[PDB]
Amino acid sequence: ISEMHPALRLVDPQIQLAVTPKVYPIILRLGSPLSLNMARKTLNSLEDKAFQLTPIAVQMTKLATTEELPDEFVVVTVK
Amino acid sequence: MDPKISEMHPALRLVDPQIQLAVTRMNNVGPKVYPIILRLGSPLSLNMARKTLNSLEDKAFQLTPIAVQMTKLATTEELPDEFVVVTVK
Ligand SMILES: CCCCCCCC
Repeated sequence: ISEMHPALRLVDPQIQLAVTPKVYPIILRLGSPLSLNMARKTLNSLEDKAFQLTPIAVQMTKLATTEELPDEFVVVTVK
Repeated sequence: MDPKISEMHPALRLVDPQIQLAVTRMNNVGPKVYPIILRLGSPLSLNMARKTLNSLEDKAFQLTPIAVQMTKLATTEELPDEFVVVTVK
């Protein structure tokens, strides 16, 4: 693992993928950067809408061993 | 700035709700699930992984692809009241 490129990155399990519902820890393979924002509609007119974004800080860790890997997880590969 | 939500650059797609993002937060504590909006600066792929053998000296993992169904939106009426935006690249 500590030699793969893009390296494997384990996302803090505060953020997981809900799949159908089971939730899975996330492993990232980032060939390009990713960003995550929470979005909330703050203005709702049929002619105009506004969305408030809030950046979500995501703690990750580069994996060195497979003993760190969960028993079930999703791998997201970004090109 | 783009003319319509159906032709943004990079493309905007709503991930079909069989796949959502679970964020633990907050009444009580627990996970809330959010629809995922993608801004597709680059392609992505999803694999389901399972550790099928948990022996220290002989571990094995099984990977199964997950088809990510996505939807092009026609108007902003299709944006949910709350969602997460994953921006690639
Ligand atoms: C924090 C990374 C989220 C992964 C998004 C997956 C979109 C199908």
